[PDB]
Amino acid sequence: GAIWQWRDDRGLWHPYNRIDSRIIEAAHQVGEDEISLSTLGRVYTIDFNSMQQINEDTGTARAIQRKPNPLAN
Ligand SMILES: Nc1ncnc2c1ncn2[C@@H]1O[C@H](COP(=O)(O)OP(=O)(O)O)[C@@H](O)[C@H]1O
Repeated sequence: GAIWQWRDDRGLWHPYNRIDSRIIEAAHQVGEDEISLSTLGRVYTIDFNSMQQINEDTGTARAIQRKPNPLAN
C-alpha cells in the first residue's frame, strides 16, 4: 500500500527495504506513536509523532515520508 523513505545527509530520499516499509506502514496505519526497526545491525526508532527515524546509538534524526503504492495486490 505504501513506500516509506528516509532522508540522507545530502537531502536525498531513499526507499526503506520492502519488509521494513511494511513494518513501518502497519504501525502507522494503527496509530502507533513509534516502532523499533533493526537494519544493517543498527537500531532505529521510527517516531510517527515527529515523522523521523532516530538512531538509538548516535542520536541522529532523519526525516521520513510516505508515498502511496499504486500497484494492485
Ligand atoms: N534506514 C537506513 N537504511 C540504510 N542506511 C541508512 C538508513 N538511515 C541512515 N542510513 C545511512 O547510514 C549512515 C549512518 O546514518 P545514521 O544511522 O543516521 O547514523 P549517523 O548519521 O549518526 O552516523 C549514513 O550514511 C546514512 O545515510
